Amino acid sequence: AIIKEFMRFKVHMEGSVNGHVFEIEGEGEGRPYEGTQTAKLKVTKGGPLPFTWDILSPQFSNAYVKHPADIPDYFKLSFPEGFKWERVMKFEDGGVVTVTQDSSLQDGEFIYKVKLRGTNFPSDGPVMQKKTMGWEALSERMYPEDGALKGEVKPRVKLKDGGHYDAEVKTTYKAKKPVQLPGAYNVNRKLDITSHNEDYTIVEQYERAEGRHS
Repeated sequence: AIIKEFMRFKVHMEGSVNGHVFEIEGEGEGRPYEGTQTAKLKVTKGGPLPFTWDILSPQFSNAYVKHPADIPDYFKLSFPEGFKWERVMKFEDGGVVTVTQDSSLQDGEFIYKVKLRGTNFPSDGPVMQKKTMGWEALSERMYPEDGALKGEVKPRVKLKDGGHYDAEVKTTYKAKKPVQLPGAYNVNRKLDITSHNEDYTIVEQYERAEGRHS
């Protein structure tokens, strides 16, 4: 029931994007105080997916963010009971993805349950045509509001032909018990797909995340 320097996680996602219904199960591990983690994800139902993995990769763990020593770490403080979050991603071409997540600590491992729904992606857009190639480094502003912690970021996906494709992401994180809220601060993240099979039904990803004072 404590957060060790090394921690595994298990994740299950139930998803529908533009009507395509799938599930993913994944196993992760990482170093929660150092801000580093890796996940291996398998599409267990509905593979192969007719859209880019890049809309899914940000949905697979804030207990693994390196926080400065003088900032309350809302995520870590929420355990063992854990926390929930709700996220909306609005992409520039009208696609919307809504995500809700439950995080808990059972038997020495984090357990994540994720529900995702994506709609209104243009059929010939970058998402449904797999035209994207991963996220640029991003800075999530975290700020306290109404007894919850809010995060916001306007991350950019690289396109295969040179462009970028923009999104606005808003997330509300809520501990399951009352915990101390920090003052506003930033989390800097770099999320990479490090390997995948031909049709992206088995995918490994890596993330490094670190909090900084504003």
